[PDB]
Amino acid sequence: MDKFRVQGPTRLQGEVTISGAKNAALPILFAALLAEEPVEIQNVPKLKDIDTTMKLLTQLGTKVERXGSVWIDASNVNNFSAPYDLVKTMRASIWALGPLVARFGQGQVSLPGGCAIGARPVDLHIFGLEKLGAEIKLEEGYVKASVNGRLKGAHIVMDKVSVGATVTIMSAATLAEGTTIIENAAREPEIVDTANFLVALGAKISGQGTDRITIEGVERLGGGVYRVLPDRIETGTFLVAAAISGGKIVCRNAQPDTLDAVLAKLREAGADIETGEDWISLDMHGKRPKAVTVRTAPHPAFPTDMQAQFTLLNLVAEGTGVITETIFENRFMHVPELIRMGAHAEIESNTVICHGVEKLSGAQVMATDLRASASLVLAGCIAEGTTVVDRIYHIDRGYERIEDKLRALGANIERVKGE
Ligand SMILES: C=C(O[C@H]1[C@@H](O)[C@@H](CO)O[C@H](OP(=O)(O)OP(=O)(O)OC[C@H]2O[C@@H](n3ccc(=O)[nH]c3=O)[C@H](O)[C@@H]2O)[C@@H]1NC(C)=O)C(=O)O
Ligand SMILES: CC(=O)N[C@H]1[C@@H](OP(=O)(O)OP(=O)(O)OC[C@H]2O[C@@H](n3ccc(=O)[nH]c3=O)[C@H](O)[C@@H]2O)O[C@H](CO)[C@H](O)[C@@H]1O
Ligand SMILES: [Mg+2]
Repeated sequence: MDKFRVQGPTRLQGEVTISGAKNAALPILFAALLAEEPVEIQNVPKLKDIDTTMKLLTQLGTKVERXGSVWIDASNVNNFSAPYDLVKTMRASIWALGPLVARFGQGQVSLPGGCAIGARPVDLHIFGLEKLGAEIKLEEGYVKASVNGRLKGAHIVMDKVSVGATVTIMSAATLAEGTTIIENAAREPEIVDTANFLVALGAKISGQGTDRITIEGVERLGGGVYRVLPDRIETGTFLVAAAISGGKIVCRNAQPDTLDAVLAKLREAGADIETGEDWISLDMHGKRPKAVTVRTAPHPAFPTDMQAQFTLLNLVAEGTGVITETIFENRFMHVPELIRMGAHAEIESNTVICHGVEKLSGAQVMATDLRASASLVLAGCIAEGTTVVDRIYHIDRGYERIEDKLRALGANIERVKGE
């Protein structure tokens, strides 16, 4: 079982090329199920989640190929069920439900059980589909959606702001009969890209990025070539990494207007931030970060995907910092791990109180979150001594060659094959 052997402290410095967003390519790939023609998706990150989604697509009859881009061919989808064995490793699998029923009149997807980050029902998805005409049922764990002919456009208002359910409703609405309006929709950059992608295929969508997305059903979807946006999370992760190490870094292949909250939080912390059309520079000028307060929430607010990272930041910052989760009240696994490393923190419900310390100690930790767990690696880079990160399989899910990227920064990280 893979593991990380990290040794610090280390002052991160240098250059890094941000990969395509993981959370953009996922819904985009699932969206390709609709495409009736070959599709070329560019800038796809090399990561576990992508492997999983590619494999899933294959199970449906989709022709798949890959390098920097992914070659998708759905012309011959012959299967409509996403197997329990696969969904149980990636809840995102549910993304195949809407496209499948929207285009085929049918589709089945193992109903996702629990997740370590906490409660994550998919109620909004089904609900969203029913409103479109989908006749949905639950057989032996499988979500069975079925529609007689095309789906009908409807006026849907969302109980919660949900990236997942917005993509489900949006995507399926492209092939529906009539007009669909998603009120109280997610405004995540990844939603905008999934829509842009869809539009490129010949779909009719407006309002992407706003709280009101409008979809105009069409006959069918062609093929084409789309370019996935840069991963905002990766970037924020790299930025934080430099910011907690007194680093001086540059971000290539970026999109600054997706980090406003992170960017501002960083400046607040005390870093020197400059940005360009597709780049972002950060220089700590040899300074220890200043504690900051964070409140996760739907974009464009602070993203929970950066939450753990910022928690780390506060752990070694001067002052009392506060992190409050409003998206995943249980996304704290990292804390007890970082505390093993000499960190001081208190947990009160969805909030963690931070007490910065002068140093961190190398020790044995355990990853458990495909994104929060990165904080663990970041921790080992600035901590004193050797940190062994267990279960890095998590990180390989949301990070393309993370050790390589870190290494190009001066990090003393090594991958270990034998448990
Ligand atoms: C971890 C990762 O990233 C996830 C987080 O970044 C999250 C940010 O919210 O959004 C997406 O998951 P999500 O599941 O789609 O995100 P919500 O629907 O927005 O969930 C936000 C809140 O909404 C509740 N909710 C959601 C749907 C529903 O039907 N019912 C319902 O109650 C939910 O349980 C939360 O309490 C991301 N995953 C992907 C694959 O894109 C990762 O990289 O894998
Ligand atoms: C061998 C090992 O040590 N870990 C494996 C396990 O990682 P993990 O053990 O990290 O977990 P997982 O993703 O299977 O489960 C994460 C958490 O969710 C819970 N959960 C998960 C799925 C579900 O349908 N219901 C549910 O309740 C589970 O009890 C655990 O607390 O699985 C992965 C695929 O998923 C890989 O095979 C990992 O190598
Ligand atoms: Mg899991």
